[PDB]
Amino acid sequence: LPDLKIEKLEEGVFVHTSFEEVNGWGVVTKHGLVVLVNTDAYLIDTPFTATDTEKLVNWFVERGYEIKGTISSHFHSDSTGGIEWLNSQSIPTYASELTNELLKKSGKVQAKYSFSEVSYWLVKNKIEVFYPGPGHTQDNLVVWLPESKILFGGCFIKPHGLGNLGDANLEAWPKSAKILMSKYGKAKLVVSSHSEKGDASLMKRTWEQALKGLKESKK
Ligand SMILES: C[C@@H](O)[C@@H](C(=O)O)[C@H]1CC(SCCNC=N)=C(C(=O)O)N1
Ligand SMILES: [Zn+2]
Ligand SMILES: [Zn+2]
Repeated sequence: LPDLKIEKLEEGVFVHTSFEEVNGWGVVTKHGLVVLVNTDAYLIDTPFTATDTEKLVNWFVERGYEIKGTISSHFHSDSTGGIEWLNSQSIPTYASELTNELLKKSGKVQAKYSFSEVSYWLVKNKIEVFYPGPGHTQDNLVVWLPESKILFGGCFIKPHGLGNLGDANLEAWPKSAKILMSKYGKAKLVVSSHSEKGDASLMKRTWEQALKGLKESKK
């Protein structure tokens, strides 16, 4: 499978794309972000593997950046697979307390730092972490970049098919989608884990898909 790809979105915002075969889903394409604050870099989700996480870190280190911190949007491996490697390099990893306990219960390595707040400033006025409510998972988070007006929706944004429902809360997802739409209507760009980037309407598409999946789940 190809190496991690890095693509600039605009000044200070990069998309990282990694590929992994996962048991019954075939090769998964996963998008995360790298956000620059001056000469500091922040990883928004880890790629699937230690190897891709190392390639990503080394790419920004070679371009003169310090990796100040990572945030995992939820406990699944497409958001957290790099945490063990980052910890071994003493790069600060962050997850919600709920995410870290879901990781523990799954026998996975935890982020070194956790937080319980619904709205958490990873970097004050630069990187906000928000819990809209359950959807894709009980713990899923989004990341908001107030300066660029970019929203990273992770595996919660699902405009054309909900994907893995194993850990999903179909009852809550529509309500959580409305909360997200209410908070981030002013997003100029929505980046998701597995879909094409788009405008704020991807939040409304997610609301519609969640309702459609909830109606389906009731034979
Ligand atoms: C591999 C694991 O992280 C998994 C998950 O988080 O549930 C991946 C694989 C999947 S299915 C791949 C994409 N299919 C439809 N969007 C999803 C997802 O549904 O968000 N994420
Ligand atoms: Zn997931
Ligand atoms: Zn996913």
